[PDB]
Order: sequence, then C-alpha cells, then structure tokens
Amino acid sequence: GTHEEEQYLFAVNNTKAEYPRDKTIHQLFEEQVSKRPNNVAIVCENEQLTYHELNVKANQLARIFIEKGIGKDTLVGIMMEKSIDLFIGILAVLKAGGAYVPIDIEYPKERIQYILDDSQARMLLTQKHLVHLIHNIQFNGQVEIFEEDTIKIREGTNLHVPSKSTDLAYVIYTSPKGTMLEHKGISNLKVFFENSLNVTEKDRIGQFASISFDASVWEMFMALLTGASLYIILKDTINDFVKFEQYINQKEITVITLPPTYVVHLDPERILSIQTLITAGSATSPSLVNKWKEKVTYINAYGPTETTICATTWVATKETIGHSVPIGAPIQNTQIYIVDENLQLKSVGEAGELCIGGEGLARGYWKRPELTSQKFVDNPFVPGEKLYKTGDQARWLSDGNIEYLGRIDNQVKIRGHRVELEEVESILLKHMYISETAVSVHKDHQEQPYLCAYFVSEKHIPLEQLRQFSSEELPTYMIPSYFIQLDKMPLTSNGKIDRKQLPEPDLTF
Ligand SMILES: Nc1ncnc2c1ncn2[C@@H]1O[C@H](COP(=O)(O)O)[C@@H](O)[C@H]1O
Ligand SMILES: N[C@@H](Cc1ccccc1)C(=O)O
Ligand SMILES: [Mg+2]
Repeated sequence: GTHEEEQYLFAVNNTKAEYPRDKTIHQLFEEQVSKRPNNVAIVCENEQLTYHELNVKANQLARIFIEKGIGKDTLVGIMMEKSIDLFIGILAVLKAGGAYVPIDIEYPKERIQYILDDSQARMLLTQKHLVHLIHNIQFNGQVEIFEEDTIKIREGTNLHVPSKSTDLAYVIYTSPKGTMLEHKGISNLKVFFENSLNVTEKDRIGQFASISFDASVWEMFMALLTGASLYIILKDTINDFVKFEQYINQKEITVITLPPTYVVHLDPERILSIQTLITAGSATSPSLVNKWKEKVTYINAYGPTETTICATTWVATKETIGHSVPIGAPIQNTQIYIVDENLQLKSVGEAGELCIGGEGLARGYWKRPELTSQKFVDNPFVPGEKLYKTGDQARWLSDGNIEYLGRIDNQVKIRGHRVELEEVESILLKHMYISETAVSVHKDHQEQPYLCAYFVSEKHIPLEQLRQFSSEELPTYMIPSYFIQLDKMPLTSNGKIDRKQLPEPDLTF
C-alpha cells in the first residue's frame, strides 16, 4: 500500500517558510523605520506621523514605562480614543518589554472591570478626558495619563530592553477568557503580509476594527511592519456607509479587512481605490464574493484569536464559486488537522473539528491553566508541540482547500435529526431577495426545540414563498418553523451576529 490519502493530509501542511522567528514586533517596526524613516506611518483626519516621528514618540513614552516598572510580560491596559496617540501607546508598551491589554472606550463599565480585574494590569494608560470612565471601577494600579509634553522631554532613540519573541505582546478577550499572544505570531504574519498579500510601502491600510478585536492588530502591523501607512477610520465615518465609501476613495485606501456583515452594505461600483478586500470574522457567501471578485482581489481569511488572528486564507479566482466559499489553506508556518473526538484524522471530505498547529499558537489563556490545557492540547502530529482545538467543524476539499461547516455548538438535534444552524443560514441566503440570514434554536411550551430564521430584505417577502423555497432547498427537519424579517441584523462590537438580540417568537395562540 502507498497510503496516498494520509500522505495528502500531510502534504497540505507543507507550509514552512523563513521568517524572523527571533525578532519582536517593535524590533521589526524599528527595522522598518530605519529603512524608510520618512515614509508616512499613520494618518488620522488632518494629522499624520512619519515612521521616524512615530518611532521617536513611542521610544520617549516607553522610557517612562520603564521607570514605572513596565517590563517582561507586564500587562498594561490601554483605554484611549481611536487616534494616533493610541498607537504610540501600544508601541511604547511593546518597546518597554511589556504586553498591552486593549480596552475599547465605547465599552460598558462591567467589561472594563472584568478586563482590569482578570488581567490584574499594574498600569492603565488612558487620556485626561476619559478618567471618569475609570471612577466606575476598583483599580489600584498606576493610572498613566497620556498627555505628554512629559514625553517630548525624553530621549527618542531605540531602547534596548532584553526582549524575546516568546514574550507576550498582547492579551485580547474572547467570549470571557483573555488570550495571551506572544511576539512570534506577528513576526510570522509580517512575512505573510509581504509574500502572500503582496503588501508594500505604497499601500494604505484602513484601520477599521475595534482595538479590542485582533483584527485591529492585523491592520496595525499590516501597515507598520511593511512600510505602508495606517489610516485610523473614526466611528462616525464607519456608522455611515456612504461616508465610509467616500473615505476609502478619498484617502485612496488600497487594502481593507472587513466583516462580511459590513461589506454586504457597501457598493463595489462605488469603491474605486481598494485593490485587496479581505473579509474575516464570519462566513462570507458565493453571492457576496461573486459581487466583488471582479473589482478587487477578494480574500477570505479565517482564524481564531488563539492562533494569532489568521490560520487560513482563500483567494477568489476567475473560476466557479460553489455552494460555499472555502476558508482556504493554512498560511505559512501553520498546520491544520481535521479530526474526530480523539484527535484521529478524518478522511478527506469527512467533517471533523478543525485543529490548528504552528507558529501562531497563543501561550494560552491568562490565569486559566485548566481551560488552557483543554484547548491547547499536546500535538500528536508534531510531537513536542501544542495543538489548538478551535471548536469549529470543517472538512478538507479535493483541491487542498478547507470548507468551514460552522461552530460545533451550533449543531442542534431537531426531531431526532442533526441540524447545523450555519447550513440553514447559507441555504436561505441563496434566495434572490435575501441579503442576510441568521437562524436560532428555541424551545416551545413543551420544551421541544424549533428553528427560527431571521432575514433582511429590501422588500417584504411573503412567508408563503419562504416556505415554498425552504421546501425545495432544505430537508423537512431543517425547514424553519418561523421566519422573521428584521430591518437590520443585530451585531456585536466585533461585527458578528448577536444571537441574544434576535427576537424569540411569542407562541401564545
Ligand atoms: N473567515 C471566516 N469564516 C467563517 N468563520 C470565521 C471566519 N473567520 C473567523 N470565523 C469565526 O470566528 C471565530 C473566531 O472568533 P474569536 O476568536 O472569538 O474572535 C472562528 O473560530 C470562526 O468560528
Ligand atoms: N481572528 C479574527 C478573524 C480574522 C482573521 C483574519 C483577519 C482579521 C480577523 C477572529 O477571531 O474572528
Ligand atoms: Mg476564538
């Protein structure tokens, strides 16, 4: 026997590539500043800094952090307005040898206290006008106010803090556990941005994502580690689709990463500067991709916070989009294994849990040893390493691409049959008038489960037609018992569907 299938399942993981494995994020930023110090690094409204200017200010502030005890693996909470100053702060924390815990200021008190209490950050960098948000928490550590003439008085050369790439860089909270990411994964991403995405200094990277979501880390360093510029898009521009479209074209943004939940509202014929559109965070669809692939280079990027943002990508080709948009193949220095409950490899085409190995793996969850040992298991494929169990269902396709099948949690039993919520969602989305869908499970008065489909459409779709369509497209046990048209989909801050905001039907008749 030749064991072809088994060999194929390993060949798909031949992704090794050279990258600065011993360098830190700030080291990489500094080496870019040195190459082109006078390149624009960051733009916000009518203000901007060159790589040199940004570097100097980060170095100055970092020297203040050093004296106040910020060092190896020290966590520094950051709570600042979306601005150039926010990014000076992030870089300053990294330069001081510490890690930052981003806290979005648009957040409620409760969340700021969990992050602060859980992370137990010894320092909180914020701004003068935001301190009232702080009077709603039991913080005891050093509260650093960011308005510095204080900073302009310090030396602006690169510091020489003994930092390793295995030191922590940032801690981002996911649905709530704080994920510890080291420098390594970003060092790897730098090379991916250059070699895979083809990002160069000529690019202008939009900064769309919330600072508390790793997509913002993705954008920030996509710009700052390649020599490109980063454009801080403000909330009021984002809250207005026509304003956002105008911003992109006026600022001549070339690369933007957006949630499919956002892109669905944009007109591709209005967008003119975008060269590369990356969607991530949730599933995109054949209809959406078909609508954009001829205008821009469309990339579907998949990955959990736990493996440093991105584990796989798929690029739309001139060719046929099928029933699903693949999440693609593992990026450089990343391995994917689709396995059963005991970590045994599934046959090609079989559904299993997507597990990730490689250079992007997080150190684990902050102060959660047991959950860490449960999710980051010993890698049976590359002994000596760890393997992250994503909780996602997926299957290997024929062509080396991975097909995402939904969260394992979203598998509900109805009438003794197995239903995956995401599958009902994607099928209903095929309807010519439906632009967005979401399916949820609820129990009726006899505690039995039933499906409820929520959809958005420009015009009112008669339920009779939704029922007929479902009858033709879905197995009986997968036909929603109720269809509910929403004016707009309720989203979380990260741009994902907020299931707990979808109205449950009143079964009282
Ligand atoms: N491109 C994608 N397609 C489908 N689902 C995605 C995609 N990218 C991310 N996700 C989902 O988002 C999860 C990561 O969420 P989090 O780590 O909580 O921010 C992944 O495990 C997926 O379930
Ligand atoms: N890491 C993001 C997904 C993502 C992938 C690629 C780029 C940006 C974001 C998440 O947890 O959902
Ligand atoms: Mg995750």
